[PDB]
Amino acid sequence: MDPLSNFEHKVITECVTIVLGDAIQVAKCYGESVLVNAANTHLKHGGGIAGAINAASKGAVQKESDEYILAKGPLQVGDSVLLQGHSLAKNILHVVGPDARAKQDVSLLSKCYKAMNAYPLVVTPLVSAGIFGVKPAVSFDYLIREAKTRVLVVVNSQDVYKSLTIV
Repeated sequence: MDPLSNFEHKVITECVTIVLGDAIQVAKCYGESVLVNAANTHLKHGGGIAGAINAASKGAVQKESDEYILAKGPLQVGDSVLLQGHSLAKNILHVVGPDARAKQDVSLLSKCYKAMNAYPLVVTPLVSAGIFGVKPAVSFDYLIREAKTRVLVVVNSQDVYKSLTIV
């Protein structure tokens, strides 16, 4: 009854566990989980995990996001918005991390990860660690500092995973 028994993972803190692999697969194991999307300010889900999440939803996520943006406007960096889960999770929390390419303020990851503490179980990538160019270890440091809820942080790369788990 413990989905983690079928995943390569390491318990990091009493709140945080890091899991190797596919965040969408992990989230599907937990009906009550909130899945974080690593989003941009306009919720344009064109690549990375956002693209994977929209693909998994057969476009439903992008349709919802399009409506959201016209109704409420774009997000600011560091903001997040809770939207529908689309059968991937209970809800999807679209979180906008800082983009180091744009020289945005990396300490806005504190805001990002604090937003996840609203939910009792969160499945998340490391925010800002792909195309946004924040080193995985820095994003992980912020998560571990800020977490106050059950978080499964999921990393697709075995090499990132090893870098974070081997001490």
